[PDB]
Amino acid sequence: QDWNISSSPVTPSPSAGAQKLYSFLVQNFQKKIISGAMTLQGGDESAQTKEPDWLQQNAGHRPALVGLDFMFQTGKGEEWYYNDSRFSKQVVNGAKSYWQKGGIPALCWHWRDPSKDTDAFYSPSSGNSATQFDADQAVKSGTAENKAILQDLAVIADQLQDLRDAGVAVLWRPLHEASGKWFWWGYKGADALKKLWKIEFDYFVKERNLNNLIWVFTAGTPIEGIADWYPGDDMVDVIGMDIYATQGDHATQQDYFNQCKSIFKGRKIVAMSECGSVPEPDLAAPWSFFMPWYNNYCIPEGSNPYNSLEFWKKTMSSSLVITLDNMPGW
Ligand SMILES: *[C@@H]1O[C@H](CO)[C@@H](O)[C@H](O)[C@H]1NC(C)=O
Ligand SMILES: [Mg+2]
Ligand SMILES: [Mg+2]
Ligand code: NA
Ligand code: NA
Repeated sequence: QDWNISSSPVTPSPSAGAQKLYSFLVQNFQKKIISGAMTLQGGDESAQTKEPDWLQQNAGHRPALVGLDFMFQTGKGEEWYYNDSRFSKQVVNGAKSYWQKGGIPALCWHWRDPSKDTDAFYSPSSGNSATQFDADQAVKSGTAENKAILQDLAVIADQLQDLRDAGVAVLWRPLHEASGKWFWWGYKGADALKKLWKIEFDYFVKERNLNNLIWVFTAGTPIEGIADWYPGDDMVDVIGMDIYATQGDHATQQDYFNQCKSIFKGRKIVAMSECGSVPEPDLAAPWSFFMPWYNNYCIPEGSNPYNSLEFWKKTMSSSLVITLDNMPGW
């Protein structure tokens, strides 16, 4: 089957920066693989560029993409973060800083219980301390849950608007890993997930005129039955997989790449939006970008590290891999 990717993103009248970022992704997709790393948000200012800095010093280059998370921007008991000047702009500033260097900010949001009854994003089937927040109620106009999600969406939109007004575009990967049902937003299944996606897409893109976002739908794991979870081609720019292989296994994950091509009819760029061990760079499974998780998933620890020093040196010097030093500047 042929690829059939749009040269423009789904946002009408995308910002100049979003145009440039999307075009960069389309032009490099299938020819090069964009390096990435997640960082840990919270009360540690030094940590904010830990993983990229380690990569610069150890492997000779910063990743082209940096991962940031709004998880503390809202939530029960999170005032220490969102009301402290040291942290309330941590995500915006990290994204601005990386964009200004020519890199790609990739934002997500482990969205804490919008009711504020708990501080949890994990669902009752996750095995972890959970929220009871009901996605099916959140998508119905005029419920308490609907009011709550719209309050939180306004806060995050304010942050994204700060980025928009600074000329920054981002990969935006909301409502991620929905099909695992371990987060409240996927816990009620595909119907609520798609209705949530639409509420957020319309609020951000139409109501708030956030035209600076490249929308990433996380398709698994688990991937089985993901077609029924898909928000549609008009609400998604990139298909991302979150695949955590055995620790130390750099298999390319070819089969998942192929499934994403098939399931979505070749219409969207396919990326490895989270991983542990990074898939070996390989143009037979040419993930648009990869992003290991933070701490030991990136910086090696122990005798069987997720991504060894040797692996990183090789990867960051590969002609297949785009590092921050290969970026054109926005
Ligand atoms: C390609 O994608 C466009 C937009 O989704 C669609 O109109 C068309 O049917 C697709 N297939 C082909 C073969 O162009
Ligand atoms: Mg539709
Ligand atoms: Mg090979
Ligand atoms: Na799976
Ligand atoms: Na090592």
